[PDB]
Amino acid sequence: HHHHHGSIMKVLRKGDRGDEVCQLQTLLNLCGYDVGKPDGIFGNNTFNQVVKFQKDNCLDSDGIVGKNTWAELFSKYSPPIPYKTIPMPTANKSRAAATPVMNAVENATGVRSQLLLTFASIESAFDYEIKAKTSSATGWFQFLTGTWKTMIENYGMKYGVLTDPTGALRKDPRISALMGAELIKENMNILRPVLKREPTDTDLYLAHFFGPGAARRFLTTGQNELAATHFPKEAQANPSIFYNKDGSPKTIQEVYNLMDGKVAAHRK
Ligand SMILES: CC(=O)N[C@@H]1[C@@H](O)[C@H](O[C@@H]2O[C@H](CO)[C@@H](O[C@@H]3O[C@H](CO)[C@@H](O[C@@H]4O[C@H](CO)[C@@H](O)[C@H](O)[C@H]4NC(C)=O)[C@H](O)[C@H]3NC(C)=O)[C@H](O)[C@H]2NC(C)=O)[C@@H](CO)O[C@H]1O
Ligand code: NI
Repeated sequence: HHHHHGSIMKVLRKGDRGDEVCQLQTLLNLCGYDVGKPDGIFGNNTFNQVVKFQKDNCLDSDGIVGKNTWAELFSKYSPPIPYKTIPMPTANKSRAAATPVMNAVENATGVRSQLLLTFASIESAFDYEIKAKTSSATGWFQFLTGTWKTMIENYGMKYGVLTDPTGALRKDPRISALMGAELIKENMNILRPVLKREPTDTDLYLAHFFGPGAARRFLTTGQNELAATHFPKEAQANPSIFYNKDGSPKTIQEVYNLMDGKVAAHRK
């Protein structure tokens, strides 16, 4: 039930801090119990609201959030942007069919449709049902199974999606775009501070493909430097882009231009 999901949630209590407290705080708000802006610190305000929430619902009201309380939150919260508001595309594997979808996600998330259209194009040639034969990667945004979960747990409620054990929602174009936009926003906030410029589609794609931490180090690591030297992991994992045909290591500049090149093929 919602009980099994609440069952795997972290058992919280006053004093705790992190993503869980933040999710707790948000659900509280979305349930009518305001605890102010979600800051990730389980303090007094959150504690009181929890107790009161537990009392209003006949739950062991000691202030501790366990299976039953999580279950009650997933049941009473009201999504501020239910995903059904985002239309399904009238066809899979179709750029023209995904546009209206991306336009809706732009209005809902802020992220520009063109950027969304590019990503979907470079990741699944618009097949929102595709599953990479090489890894977890699935759907329009080729979400891995891991990051998808973390994405669904911190933003799902925002669009009315609590759990997705199978991670099967990645096959849903709507929720894929929504989560895609949220990931892009996360990443465009990590980058602008370091890149004295608005992160570009390629900057952003680099974070999407290699992760933000690495993209960060990379977008700031000396043009003529030997990438493989600074990104052994990625180089080993994607030698085709980090190594020349003869096996010599490419420079940072070359790798960048190759990537920008791959992105350049799915733009407007
Ligand atoms: C070998 C190969 O080519 N495989 C491809 C996959 O790698 C690729 O999937 C993407 O893979 C990267 C790295 O494996 C992965 O990166 C993770 O990204 C998340 C979020 O961007 C990072 O977590 C964030 O970290 C910051 C701090 O740096 C936090 O502030 C933020 O809150 C965190 N948010 C989340 C979501 O947790 C991870 O640190 C980072 N991990 C690593 C090791 O770098 C991407 O998430 C994967 N992208 C997707 C869409 O799944 C896949 C798709 O492009 O294609 C494969 O072929
Ligand atoms: Ni409980």
